[PDB]
Amino acid sequence: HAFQGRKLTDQERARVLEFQDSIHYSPRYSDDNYEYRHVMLPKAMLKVIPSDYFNSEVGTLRILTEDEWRGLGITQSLGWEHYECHAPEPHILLFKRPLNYEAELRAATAAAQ
Amino acid sequence: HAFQGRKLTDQERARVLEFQDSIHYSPRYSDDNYEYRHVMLPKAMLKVIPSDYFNSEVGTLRILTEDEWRGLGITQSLGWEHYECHAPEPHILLFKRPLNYEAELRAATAAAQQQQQQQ
Repeated sequence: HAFQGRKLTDQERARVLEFQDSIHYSPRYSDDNYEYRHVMLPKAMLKVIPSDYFNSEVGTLRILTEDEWRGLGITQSLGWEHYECHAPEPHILLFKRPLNYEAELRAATAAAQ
Repeated sequence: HAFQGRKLTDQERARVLEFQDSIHYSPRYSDDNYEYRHVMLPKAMLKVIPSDYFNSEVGTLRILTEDEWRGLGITQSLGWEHYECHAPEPHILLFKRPLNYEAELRAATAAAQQQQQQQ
């Protein structure tokens, strides 16, 4: 294949594979275009995953090529694609305010002047 | 591995494969425990499929091992199993009757006017 991505070093490989037998696969589900599922890794394993496999801005894993995620010891049939995030059904809208939403309004509260 | 079933001769193989580009696959669908789909063969191809691949009492193909149906040129991903038919909902009950069921009743009725000698 010629590994598309950043192949893991023999050491990296050997330390991640320790968790292989504990990786968990959810049942598949589907929509109008796709078939879906998620793989849950044992947290411990996160600690041993190279840092270039991470999204420094979020703390989650960056997108992984198939060779890469297969490299981690995650194993599944053909044609599965890794994606970063999954939007809910169109009738359901997600929200959030920063725990200190007040400080910020209070900030722009005296600001007014 | 090797081969489960009645592998096709080089002649048969060559014969059937002529239709491979015309074999059609339906979209998959699923219920609780299974995923489903069907493959539709070009009728022409039916004529060239060996006859031991058939169910003489029905005219449909007998069950096919994976190697066997792969042999026919039908190609799909892993884990697919070939089954003969789809039973209907459990509250629906199917029945059939020979078109000549009377032939036999005429026989029995007759046969009961024969050994109806019990005198």
